[PDB]
Parts: sequence; C-alpha cells; structure tokens
Amino acid sequence: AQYEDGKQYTTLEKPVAGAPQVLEFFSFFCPHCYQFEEVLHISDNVKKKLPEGVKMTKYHVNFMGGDLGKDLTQAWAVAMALGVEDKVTVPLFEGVQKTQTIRSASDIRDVFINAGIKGEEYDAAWNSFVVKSLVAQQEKAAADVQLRGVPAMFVNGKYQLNPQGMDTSNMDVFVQQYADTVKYLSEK
Repeated sequence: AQYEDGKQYTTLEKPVAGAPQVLEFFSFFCPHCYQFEEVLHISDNVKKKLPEGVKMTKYHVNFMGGDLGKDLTQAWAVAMALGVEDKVTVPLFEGVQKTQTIRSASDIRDVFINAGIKGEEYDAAWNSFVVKSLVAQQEKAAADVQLRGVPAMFVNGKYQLNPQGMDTSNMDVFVQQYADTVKYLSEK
C-alpha cells in the first residue's frame, strides 16, 4: 500500500484507551523540536490538514534538561491554562536554544512577562492546582505511550508517526507528507 504500518507510522502494540485524537510531544530543549516548530511548522500544517471535529493536543516532556526541563513542563501547563501558547512558544524555544538566556524558572517567567502576561497572573497560575493537574495530564499522556523520544506524534492512542521513513530534501514536501499522513491515520 502507499501507507504501510512500520513505514510511515507504527502501531502501538498496547493501545491507549481514551487518548487525545492528535497528540504531539516536544521539549523546548529538543533540537528537532525547534526545527519542527520554528522552521517546518509541523503543528500548524497538521491542524490545517485535520478533518472537522478532530482537535489537536500538544504536551511538553520532562526527560530532557533536568530541573529546567521540569520547570518548562510546568510553564507549558501555565501556557495552556492561560491560552497563550502562540505567544510564548517562539521566545521559549529561542530563549533555550538560540540566545540561551533561559537558565532558571525566573528566566522562563520573564518570557511570559515580556509576552504581556501580568506577573501576578503568571504567579497565580504557576502555583494553581489547575496547573498541577495540567502537569499531571502531560505526564500521564507521555507515560501511557512509554515516551522516550521527542518530537513525537500519536493519533487516537493507536498510531505513532514515523518521519524517519520520509524524504527530507525538500522541507515543504516533507511537512505535507507528514500532515497528509496524520490525516490518513485520523480517518483510519
């Protein structure tokens, strides 16, 4: 076939009941994640190719960057709670990987402040139980698929994208293949 299990995707041998429809994992420490998000715009080209009625979910992971890595999972929970993902994703990637100006939780906080979130509102969210359960959700989703590498994407808790099985000579063509594959998998 044109799409083959084991070729553009793999099937989870033990399926995750109740998983989000399209589930992407990343780390702000992750070089390919920077590429995926800042250069290739994978997340954006996929939602643009999802059928109607299928929502997209993106979670941060702990297993890179030690203590700062965990802080970033909590900050991403704050990003989700406040609905400001599209305001902090770029300065967080660039702060960690480009300028390397993010070294502490306070430096992460500065990014939100500069993005216009009030300090009092950030701090309230950071310490909130709604954010704690959002952190838990991120951890549980990663645990459900025994996640060990990023970037990663899962469709319906059953299939895992396999981008190594794709031509990267043209960046545009790779992104649309990736997106078209997610669409295919979501209609499975």
